[PDB]
Amino acid sequence: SEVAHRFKDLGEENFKALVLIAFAQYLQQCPFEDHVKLVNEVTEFAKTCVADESAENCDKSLHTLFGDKLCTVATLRETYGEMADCCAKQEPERNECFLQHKDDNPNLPRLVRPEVDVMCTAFHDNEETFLKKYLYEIARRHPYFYAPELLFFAKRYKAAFTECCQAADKAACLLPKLDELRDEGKASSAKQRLKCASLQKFGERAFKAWAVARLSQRFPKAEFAEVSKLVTDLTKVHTECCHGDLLECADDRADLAKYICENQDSISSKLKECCEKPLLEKSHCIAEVENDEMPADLPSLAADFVESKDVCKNYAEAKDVFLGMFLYEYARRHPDYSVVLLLRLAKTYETTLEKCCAAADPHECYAKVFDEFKPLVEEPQNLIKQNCELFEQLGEYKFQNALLVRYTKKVPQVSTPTLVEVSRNLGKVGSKCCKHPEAKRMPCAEDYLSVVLNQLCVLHEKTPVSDRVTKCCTESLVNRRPCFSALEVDETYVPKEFNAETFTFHADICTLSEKERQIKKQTALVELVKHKPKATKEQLKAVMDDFAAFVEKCCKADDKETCFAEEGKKLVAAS
Repeated sequence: SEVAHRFKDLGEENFKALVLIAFAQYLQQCPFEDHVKLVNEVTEFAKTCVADESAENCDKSLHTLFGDKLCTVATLRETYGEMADCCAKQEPERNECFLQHKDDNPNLPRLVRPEVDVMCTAFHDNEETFLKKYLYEIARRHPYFYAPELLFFAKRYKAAFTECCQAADKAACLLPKLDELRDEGKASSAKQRLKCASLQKFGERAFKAWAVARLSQRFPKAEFAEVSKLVTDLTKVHTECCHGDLLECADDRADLAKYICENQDSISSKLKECCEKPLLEKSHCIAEVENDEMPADLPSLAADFVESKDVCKNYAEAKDVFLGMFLYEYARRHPDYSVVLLLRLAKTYETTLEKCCAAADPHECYAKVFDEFKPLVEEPQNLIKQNCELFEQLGEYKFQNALLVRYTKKVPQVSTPTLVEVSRNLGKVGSKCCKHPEAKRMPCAEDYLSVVLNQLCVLHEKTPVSDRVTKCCTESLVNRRPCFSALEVDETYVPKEFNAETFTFHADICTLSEKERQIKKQTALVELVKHKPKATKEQLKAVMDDFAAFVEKCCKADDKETCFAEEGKKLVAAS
């Protein structure tokens, strides 16, 4: 029934892929072979169902059906914090349990890829199995990956092997395509992780506000009713994907692309090329199409939202409709603002109507709202202008180091591995955004930062250690980035005790690749700051410069290990 409805709509090939992804994300520790085994059973059952929709057992729910297949290879768990057995429950409690057990940082080994020759031989040997392993390793390491987009990655992944495994220089053709795909997947997963956190932690109203603002910037010409309809459909898609309901998410997404391509005249002029592509491409394209041109002569927003005398009445009739219209009007006129800034303005506006419409003369009370926005607009502009200046004189690696010192001082209780990863990711904002013109810099920079800080929040939620992180993460979704910025030095922190091993040698620091050696030095920097949180910019400078010179010296020495040991104590001594 419902299983037949989705098979028919999606076709067997996408169906099988989506079921495999769902299984791997619910049971992240189960081996490849078992999942393949269960997906195949479910698929052939599905076929019996479209043959006779009232046959056997075709009328069960998708939750029930996949729940049962899963529970035949459960295990009664052990490592999930403080958990109960889901497979011992009844729906929808069973499904609820599954979802809350999704692990954002599973203890799985980093995947190192074999020689180009091995991969190609494996691909030509068993193509079906090679491609399913790709889906399975990604899906279990990224439990919130956007399902229909993973299908698009895997289609491109297949395309690279098919073409390059038959070239003169295979490695030279394949690696640049794999490396680019891996980078794309990482950013993709981080954006989606922020969408699910919004729906799950802050609620449906939070997500819908984000979408009203975003789509208004992109489709400035569309009426408000057309915008709202799109927001409503897009919100259903992400609610199903974020809830683990992947088949319907995929199906509903396909439906929205086609509604949109059927109504370009009422939405945007930038949609033609996107709307001629194959299924999976078309949606990927439409999701990232450029902002259309804003309608010519838009009136000032003052008459309707601040000057009029009916403001309080129109608002009180339906507060969220009135605030939604306000966000739509402001956003479509400001493609040069980040979406977090637009939401901050709309919230400032709400706060002022709540206070003023209860005062004795509201008109007088709210007459100057728009004046409150100017400080809020300027803050993000100055920050970015300055950070890009710094980035441009430091270059990426050293910009990263500057941010690492800053954050380790703000929140010194956060683990070192977590701090290094987050600081590195924040520093990539320079490379990604500073190249753009000024009227294009804030959306790029400020919304990217929001994605990276969400990562910090979801990691920290799993094992809390800092009440300052907890506060900035939960007080306000939209004010997260201003909240961390205002933090300085954690005055209550007791400096970490000196540890000699932590600041010792290796001799094999030589022969390490670039990436690895910078990682190694950045870890040492984090620990040095934990040891001496009030050491200045000038003191830290001298010590790093001394370190860099110490390493250069000992890698070309005749007796390297002796140099590392003995020139090491001298470095330690100088302080």
